[PDB]
Amino acid sequence: KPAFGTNQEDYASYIMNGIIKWGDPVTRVLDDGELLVQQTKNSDRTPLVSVLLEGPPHSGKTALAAKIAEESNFPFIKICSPDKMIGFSETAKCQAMKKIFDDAYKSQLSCVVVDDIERLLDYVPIGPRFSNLVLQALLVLLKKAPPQGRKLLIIGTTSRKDVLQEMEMLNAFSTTIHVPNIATGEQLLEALELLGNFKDKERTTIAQQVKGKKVWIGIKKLLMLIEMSLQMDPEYRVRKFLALLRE
Amino acid sequence: KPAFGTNQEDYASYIMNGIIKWGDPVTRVLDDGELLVQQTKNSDRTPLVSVLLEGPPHSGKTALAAKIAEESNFPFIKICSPDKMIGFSETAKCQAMKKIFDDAYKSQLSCVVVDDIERLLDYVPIGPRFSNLVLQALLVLLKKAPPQGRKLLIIGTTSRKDVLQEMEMLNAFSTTIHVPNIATGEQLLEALELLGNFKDKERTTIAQQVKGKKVWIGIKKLLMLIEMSLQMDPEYRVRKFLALLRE
Amino acid sequence: KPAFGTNQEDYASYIMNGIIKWGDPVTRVLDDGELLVQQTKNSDRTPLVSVLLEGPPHSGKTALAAKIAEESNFPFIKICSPDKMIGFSETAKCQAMKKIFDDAYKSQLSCVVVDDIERLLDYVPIGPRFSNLVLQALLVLLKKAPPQGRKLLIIGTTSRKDVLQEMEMLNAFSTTIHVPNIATGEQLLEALELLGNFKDKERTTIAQQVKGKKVWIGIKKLLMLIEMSLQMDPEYRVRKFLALLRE
Amino acid sequence: KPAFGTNQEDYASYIMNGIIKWGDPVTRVLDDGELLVQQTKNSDRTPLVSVLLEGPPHSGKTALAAKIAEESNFPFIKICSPDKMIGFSETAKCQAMKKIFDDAYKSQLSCVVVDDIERLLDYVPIGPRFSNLVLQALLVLLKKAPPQGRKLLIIGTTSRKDVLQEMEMLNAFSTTIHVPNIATGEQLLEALELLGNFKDKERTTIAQQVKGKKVWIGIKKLLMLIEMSLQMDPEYRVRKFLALLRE
Amino acid sequence: KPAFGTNQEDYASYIMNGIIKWGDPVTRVLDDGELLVQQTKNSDRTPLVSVLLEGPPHSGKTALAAKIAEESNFPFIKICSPDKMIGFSETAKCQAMKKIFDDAYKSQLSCVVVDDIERLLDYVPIGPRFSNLVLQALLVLLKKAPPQGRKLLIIGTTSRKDVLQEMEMLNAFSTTIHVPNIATGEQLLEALELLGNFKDKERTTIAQQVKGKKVWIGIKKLLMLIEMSLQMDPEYRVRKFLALLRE
Amino acid sequence: KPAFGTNQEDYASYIMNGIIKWGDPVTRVLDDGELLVQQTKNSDRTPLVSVLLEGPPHSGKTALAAKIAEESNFPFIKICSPDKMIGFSETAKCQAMKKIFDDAYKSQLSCVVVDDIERLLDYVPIGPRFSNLVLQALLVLLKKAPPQGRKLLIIGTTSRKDVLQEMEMLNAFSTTIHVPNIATGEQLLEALELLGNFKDKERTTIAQQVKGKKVWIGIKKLLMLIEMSLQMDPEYRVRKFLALLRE
Ligand SMILES: Nc1ncnc2c1ncn2[C@@H]1O[C@H](COP(=O)(O)OP(=O)(O)OP(=O)(O)O)[C@@H](O)[C@H]1O
Ligand SMILES: Nc1ncnc2c1ncn2[C@@H]1O[C@H](COP(=O)(O)OP(=O)(O)OP(=O)(O)O)[C@@H](O)[C@H]1O
Ligand SMILES: Nc1ncnc2c1ncn2[C@@H]1O[C@H](COP(=O)(O)OP(=O)(O)OP(=O)(O)O)[C@@H](O)[C@H]1O
Ligand SMILES: Nc1ncnc2c1ncn2[C@@H]1O[C@H](COP(=O)(O)OP(=O)(O)OP(=O)(O)O)[C@@H](O)[C@H]1O
Ligand SMILES: Nc1ncnc2c1ncn2[C@@H]1O[C@H](COP(=O)(O)OP(=O)(O)OP(=O)(O)O)[C@@H](O)[C@H]1O
Ligand SMILES: Nc1ncnc2c1ncn2[C@@H]1O[C@H](COP(=O)(O)OP(=O)(O)OP(=O)(O)O)[C@@H](O)[C@H]1O
Ligand SMILES: [Mg+2]
Ligand SMILES: [Mg+2]
Ligand SMILES: [Mg+2]
Ligand SMILES: [Mg+2]
Ligand SMILES: [Mg+2]
Ligand SMILES: [Mg+2]
Repeated sequence: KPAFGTNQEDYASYIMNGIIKWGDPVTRVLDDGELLVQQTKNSDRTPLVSVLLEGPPHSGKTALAAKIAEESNFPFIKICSPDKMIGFSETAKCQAMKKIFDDAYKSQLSCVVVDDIERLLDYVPIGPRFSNLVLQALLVLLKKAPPQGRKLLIIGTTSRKDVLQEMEMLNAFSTTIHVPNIATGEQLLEALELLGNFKDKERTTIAQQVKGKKVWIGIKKLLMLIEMSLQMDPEYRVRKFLALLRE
Repeated sequence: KPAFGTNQEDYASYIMNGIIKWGDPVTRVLDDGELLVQQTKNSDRTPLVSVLLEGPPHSGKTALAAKIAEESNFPFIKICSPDKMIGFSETAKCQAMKKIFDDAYKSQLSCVVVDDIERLLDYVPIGPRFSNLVLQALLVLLKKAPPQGRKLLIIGTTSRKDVLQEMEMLNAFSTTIHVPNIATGEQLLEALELLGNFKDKERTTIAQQVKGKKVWIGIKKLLMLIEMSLQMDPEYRVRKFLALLRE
Repeated sequence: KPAFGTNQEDYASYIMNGIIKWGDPVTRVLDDGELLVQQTKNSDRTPLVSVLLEGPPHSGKTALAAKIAEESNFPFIKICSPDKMIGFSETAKCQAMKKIFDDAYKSQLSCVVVDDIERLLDYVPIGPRFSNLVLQALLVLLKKAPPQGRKLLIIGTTSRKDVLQEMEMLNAFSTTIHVPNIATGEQLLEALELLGNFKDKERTTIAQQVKGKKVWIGIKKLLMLIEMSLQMDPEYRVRKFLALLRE
Repeated sequence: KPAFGTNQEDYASYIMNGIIKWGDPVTRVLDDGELLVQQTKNSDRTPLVSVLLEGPPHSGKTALAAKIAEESNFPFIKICSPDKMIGFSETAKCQAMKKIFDDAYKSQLSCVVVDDIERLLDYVPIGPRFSNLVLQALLVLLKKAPPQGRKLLIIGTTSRKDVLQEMEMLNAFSTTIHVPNIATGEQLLEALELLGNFKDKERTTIAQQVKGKKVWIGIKKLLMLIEMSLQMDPEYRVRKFLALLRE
Repeated sequence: KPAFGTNQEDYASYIMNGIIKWGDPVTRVLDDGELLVQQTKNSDRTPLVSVLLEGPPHSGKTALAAKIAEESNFPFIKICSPDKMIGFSETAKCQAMKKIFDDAYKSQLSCVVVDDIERLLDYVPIGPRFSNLVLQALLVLLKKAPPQGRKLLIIGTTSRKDVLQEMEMLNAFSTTIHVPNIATGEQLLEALELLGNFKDKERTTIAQQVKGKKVWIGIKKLLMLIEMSLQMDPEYRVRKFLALLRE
Repeated sequence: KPAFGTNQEDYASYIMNGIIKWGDPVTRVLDDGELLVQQTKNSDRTPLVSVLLEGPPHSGKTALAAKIAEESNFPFIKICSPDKMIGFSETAKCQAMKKIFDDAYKSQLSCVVVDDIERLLDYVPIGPRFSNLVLQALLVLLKKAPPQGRKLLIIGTTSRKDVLQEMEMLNAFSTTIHVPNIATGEQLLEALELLGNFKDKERTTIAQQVKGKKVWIGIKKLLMLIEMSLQMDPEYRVRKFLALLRE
């Protein structure tokens, strides 16, 4: 248990492979986040600010949300994660979630990350089915101002903005930030360079196949394809990589 | 615990940014509310009066309901809010809600605000799903006259009048008051002036873009767009504001 | 707790604004009710008699049912009302309802009013949803003869005859009595006169606008429109009344 | 608690207005019932026999089932009625129902009446909804032979043969007996005569209006219409009767 | 409680009217069953063998399954029947069912009959509705090999092969055996002869009406029609029989 | 209970009839599995690797998953199987499943097999119905990295890749490996040879009927058809085999 009104998060587990600048959108996400941190800390009109980072799966939403939170330097920073509520009933999740906000309210400046909203709400498109009790708790928490004078920045992440819109959750968030997949051959080459896994000859081959072209892959997904490619004999790593990227 | 048959609400949390007269509808809402307060206090025929303030999200329904209640000067004034029932089961909400009315009945003149009906009922359009037990309790409470001779003004708020109509709740309310978003450039300029955030040169620029035109934004939403605009460098505040207002 | 096999109801709360003879249907309802009371008390063939008073909302069903019951002069008269089962689970309602009939069976002559069937059954058209356990208990209670020799008149009220028909409840009731809204300008003028709220000049103005015409408003609703009209300056009371009546 | 393996039912409550021979179908129902009683008592091949008496509501199903049971003269005769399970959960009903059969199995010759199957199963056409646990218990009980050598006649009644067919319950019953409403003016006149409520002049008038014609009314329903007619002044009893019969 | 790893079933209750050879399919069912018993006892590759006996209702599935089991002469033979789980919750059924298999696993050679799968699963076509917990337990039990070296023959019965297929249960059974209704006049005459209920003159009459023709009736159903026919006066037994067989 | 951070599985029960090389796909499955084991043990970027083995029912998914796990030689190897959760409620399954991963996290190198996902999730296509609580727990567990520095290979198996895709589970798995049924006469002949059940003359006959042709049968299913064929008289084994294979 941390000091009263404080909390230091373990960003290592949420950003295990860093934050590489593979393209302009990465900088845009971080800059927009810092502006929201600025607004939260300095505003009396809007002491409660919430933002939803959303994009396709594996695009890097969680790590970016954790980075924005980390850069806020707020006394209280906590990440509400589903991997800490495995098997939890609706009530159990609401109590756990409510506890986090209760502790946040004790700090003058706090930031709470509500990560992977779809999992927190136990959503599944078949039906669909989901925990309405948890959804309702979240809709209220997103609009509950901390006690007078104290500020709170809520950062949510999701790969299903569409579902959250149907649930009326978008009306609860102050704004949203799109977290895109790598979309161009250039951005893809930049990522590979910053990650440094292939030799120039290999990157050249890849480049010939992707430069000036369009791709669609999340940074987290790219990490896996690379690692799978590296298990091949040196002479087949590139072939494997392009094949995986292809299908 | 307050004195028997009494209760003083903390209006500061429900009206954190005041009540500015950005347009005629604001005065209309307050005046209609005072007439209902008058009817409640003076009538023997209709000792129970209920009104639903409804309009688009962020239009200022809660603050206006809290203001009408505050201006009643009734001995007992209580706001039934969902942010005090987070994670609550249907039964728990009904008991909490029933307690409030029970205490209200102890006063000769009382006013109860049932705020954000959609959240109180755990409503979600997917399904849809909602707490019928809570809906039923509310339908009965809306028609239950306080013990003989005592008066009660019930003020509800909602951003989903359509849903409440389907639930037959409109037949329970005595009347309804529409709470509109700011709808004209003039009303928008008036709001900015009363809030005093931009310089004349800036308001002039904005005016050139909105005067004699139509807009659609809730006062609560406007506060957020302004505050977000203020984080920009002086030379780009207006550009940001119009862009946000645009999309 | 009342004397064994007895119960005196508090008709004041169910008939707070009397029973005015605004039109022939009021007399028809009371007369049909007295005939059913007569049949119940005098018949050996049909010792159990049930009747459903139904009509549009606010038409005066409850007060009329309470009046019919009151005029029976039976030793045991009890009104089963939803405002005494707020927040109740299905089981809780069935037990409460079953208790009332159990006590009624102890009297030689009893009358039980099952008021606002839709609320007792927790009905909502979305779904729809309702308490089947309560519906089933009611279907059985409506056909359960008191112990040999004893009589029971069951009077139900509802604003949703259509729903009850779908639920097969109409096959349970012995007969039904329609409780209509005020339907003609004449009946409307008669009501205003018997209630005595407007001056002759005013009633004359209203008459010019409604006499020889058709209207559709429940007596309970009319009381509210009048009371709202009375909050206006003398010179605008009539204008307000007709406007409210209009929309 | 009755003697081991025995049970005497109170037929008075299930046949409060006797069994009048208003038409051939009444005799047909009783005769078919006695044949099934005969088969049950004398057969080694089919020691378990079940029959469903079904027809429109109010046609006299329960009283006829109770009469067939009474005429069996079996040591154990028990009527499983829903008015003894008001408010019961599915489990509670199954236990109560299972208890009855358990006691029946203790007798060499037993007869169990499962009355008003729709109510026992908590059926409602909206949905529809019903207690599947109770349905399943009944489907199994209908096919469970008493312990070797002992006989059991199960008599069910229902006004919804169609619903029971959908539930596959008809495959469980050995056979079914139709219990029709009074269908001809002759049968109607015979009923009135056997009940002796109108004077010859009156029956003559009625006859002129119904003889050689077709009608459709259950004996239980007829009893109520007559009794309602008898509340009128002598000169209007017939008019009332035909009017009620008409609509 | 029987000896460890053993269990002797009471086949009398499951085969109360024997196993008559009314036609070739009866022999086919028994022969196929003995081959499966042979495979189970002798195979190391498939120590777990399951078979579903299925056909129309009343065709004799249970008695035939009980006969196949009886003829296996296995040390452990147990019939899992729904008439021993009346009113049972899903969990209760799974525990009871799991207990049986647990005991079977203790024997070197065991046979478990899972009778009337539709009832075990609380199936009803309206909805439909059924116990998924029980279905899941059965799907797993059908594929769980007894502890190494021990054998188990599972025999299921059902009148709804179609439903079980939709539930994916057919992929769980090793094979299926069809249990048909009596289908020809010849088979029908053979049954009557083996049961010996009618006189030659009578069988001759029946023969004239059914020989060289097609019929469709389950042996269990035939037993009931015969027994019902025998309640008639000698001169009308045949007439009754053909009438019943007709409709 | 095994040593801290360790666990040795009993592969005998999951691979009771070995792993025969009936065709190239068998080698492909094992080779792809070893590459994933290699990646898991050697990578710092992707310390958590998950793979779904999927294909038609009876194709050999479980045994192959168990073989891949066995060949990893990891200190901790555990198979999460539904036959150890029979009758389990959603919560019970989640706790049991969560326990396994918790123990796995204690090892530097672990492999967890989540076998037969459809059964673990209590899936049934009618509805459909399934345990969402279990699905949600699995979606989170599939993405939860073991504590820093430790590796985990998760291997799932399913016969319903389509259902898992709808449930969004495919986005959770790192990759998938298809486990096909035997598809050619050649592969079928190879299987029979490796299993050694028929004589050359017999295999020759079969070959004449299947060589250069296409078939579709899972290895587990083939084992059963063979064993059933072996119960026939020597002269009819082949006839039986082809007949079974045919339909
Ligand atoms: N610019 C970047 N933005 C985000 N993540 C990055 C970046 N550069 C490297 N990474 C690494 O990529 C991974 C991103 O995975 P993360 O779990 O954040 O994705 P996600 O979109 O939240 O996934 P999911 O859709 O599964 O929720 C982390 O290992 C992170 O350190
Ligand atoms: N004229 C006004 N009417 C209402 N609110 C006003 C007005 N002028 C300023 N405000 C401020 O705007 C905010 C209105 O937000 P409020 O929560 O009342 O809106 P709402 O419509 O109830 O929101 P929601 O749709 O989220 O329920 C408060 O901060 C309030 O003080
Ligand atoms: N003739 C009348 N019949 C009925 N009520 C009357 C009559 N004259 C005056 N009233 C008054 O009108 C009101 C009728 O309201 P009541 O609650 O009975 O209506 P309702 O139709 O039962 O309402 P709801 O639809 O809300 O259930 C009572 O205050 C009653 O005293
Ligand atoms: N021939 C008859 N058959 C049946 N009931 C008769 C007959 N003659 C008179 N009665 C009387 O009519 C009434 C029949 O009502 P009963 O409750 O048996 O009908 P039901 O069809 O079971 O009703 P429900 O549809 O409500 O279940 C009883 O009072 C019974 O004594
Ligand atoms: N050849 C036969 N096969 C099966 N049952 C026979 C045969 N000959 C006589 N019988 C008798 O017929 C009856 C068959 O009924 P059983 O309960 O087995 O049928 P079922 O198809 O299982 O019924 P249900 O569809 O109700 O489950 C038993 O009394 C049995 O002894
Ligand atoms: N090459 C092989 N691959 C897989 N199983 C094999 C192979 N050769 C022989 N077998 C044997 O075939 C059986 C395969 O059955 P298994 O339970 O693994 O199949 P499955 O596809 O998982 O079944 P289900 O669809 O029922 O889940 C085992 O007995 C296994 O030892
Ligand atoms: Mg994420
Ligand atoms: Mg509000
Ligand atoms: Mg009423
Ligand atoms: Mg009946
Ligand atoms: Mg059977
Ligand atoms: Mg498997």
